[PDB]
Amino acid sequence: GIRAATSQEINELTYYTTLSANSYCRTVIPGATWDCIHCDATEDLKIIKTWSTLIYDTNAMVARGDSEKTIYIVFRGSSSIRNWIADLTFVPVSYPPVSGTKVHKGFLDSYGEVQNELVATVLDQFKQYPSYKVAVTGHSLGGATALLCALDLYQREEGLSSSNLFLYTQGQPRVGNPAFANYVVSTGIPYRRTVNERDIVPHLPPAAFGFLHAGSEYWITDNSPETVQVCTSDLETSDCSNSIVPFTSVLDHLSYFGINTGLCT
Amino acid sequence: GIRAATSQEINELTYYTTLSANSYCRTVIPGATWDCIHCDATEDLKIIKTWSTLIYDTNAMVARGDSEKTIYIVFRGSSSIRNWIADLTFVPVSYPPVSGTKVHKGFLDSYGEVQNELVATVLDQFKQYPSYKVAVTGHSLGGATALLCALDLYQREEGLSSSNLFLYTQGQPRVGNPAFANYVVSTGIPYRRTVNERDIVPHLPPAAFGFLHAGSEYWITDNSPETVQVCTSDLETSDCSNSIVPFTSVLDHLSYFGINTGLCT
Repeated sequence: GIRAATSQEINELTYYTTLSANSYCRTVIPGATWDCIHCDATEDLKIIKTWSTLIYDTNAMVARGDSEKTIYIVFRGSSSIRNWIADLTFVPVSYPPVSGTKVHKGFLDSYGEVQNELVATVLDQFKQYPSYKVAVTGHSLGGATALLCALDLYQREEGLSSSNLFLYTQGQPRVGNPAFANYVVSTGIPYRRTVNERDIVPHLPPAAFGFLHAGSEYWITDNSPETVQVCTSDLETSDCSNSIVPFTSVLDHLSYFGINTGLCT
Repeated sequence: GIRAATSQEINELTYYTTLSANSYCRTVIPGATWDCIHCDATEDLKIIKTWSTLIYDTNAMVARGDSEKTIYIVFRGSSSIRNWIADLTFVPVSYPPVSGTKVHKGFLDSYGEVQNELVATVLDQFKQYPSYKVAVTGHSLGGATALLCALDLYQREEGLSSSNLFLYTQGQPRVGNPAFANYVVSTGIPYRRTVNERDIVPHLPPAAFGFLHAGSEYWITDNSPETVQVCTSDLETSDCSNSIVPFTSVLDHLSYFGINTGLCT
């Protein structure tokens, strides 16, 4: 382209895723460780470181491983618130590194814170280681951161790259622118892315514113078994895632594969 | 345109857522018762128835318440696978018723288965118652368915428507284409758617393829416290868621415010 893956890758992827887852956881972161658941796986590785941162927171870681080787880184893513616121822131721114580228711112710131430390650680580780590778991874935111871281690482340069580194892532867312893416691619690194398935874251942121893415892727688718696817390419695419848418867831997210891523568981 | 828411528405837315957551748861568905956681718241218422368916498954438831018166328805968403596948488926276718337208386818287927128975138952228741118223618511896927348923228732114629128725738813895725857415626116128824923151688923588926858516837315953114834113326118746118894317886541999704948604826791 596418492719597927393978297984491985797935595983790787897963691882890464786881780581892423783981881271877231715391333990690881932171714591770281490983522980847881897964861781183981891772553981091983180581860681190282871781971171967281413060412101943103961121977381892451790284670781490483080785075984593986590787390183790783991671881251985571877211948881817281712161882261868421851152895421837321874216615105873117630128880235820175490159130139152109851118891225967214927161893432870146976251890464830155962481880155540196881481890177450183890584580187350281790587350185140480270197080888290783690285890877880164883671996741979201973680993835874104891781991627850124890777780138840173790559850148830185250191070494690383591609290869190693890687890345992964897962878921894632885217871151830135394219360119850145491218650158891343370139760087390469690897890456992967893853895413888861548905996920848512890746887618875121847216692219348219611117944114874218880158890476690769892966895616896954478924778981078982697982498946894844891847595519491849890187860047972114459519295929794967874217395618478915718318538807877417857240848961797926967281886781891845298974594992858861874021938381841891 | 844117524115823122117031517180018441837231518461118512828451318631528805728771228812858705628751548904887823188972126890318631288925178982238914218421138981758871938341438921318580628712428881018261018554438831018646528831448814678941087978194939696708678807678932748813328715328731118523018274016291318140118222118635318621528821648805748831996824868881398963188936638803897833448905867712896936877418493619667318155509638606147927118317012519042208367408748506896617698955848712438607778833528612257718448841538607117738538822428506128847428612127617128856318413127748128885117548017065018462128714418412438706748821967631996702648931827411777618528731737416467718418412437418258926427215256608147927128876018475228823726017017034018463318512638706618511948551996350858612877318468914367818544118035319358816436218137618648814135319128717017226118421528605518411728611867514948551880132979410893824718503865215887915894517637219481119075609787717767318428607318713218213618511857314837531933151938681714391828671815141838512628414834117317113118805348808778808860118512112618221778418723116952131891418880133885215798934987681856221698942838851718503716181618661967781897816698962338951």
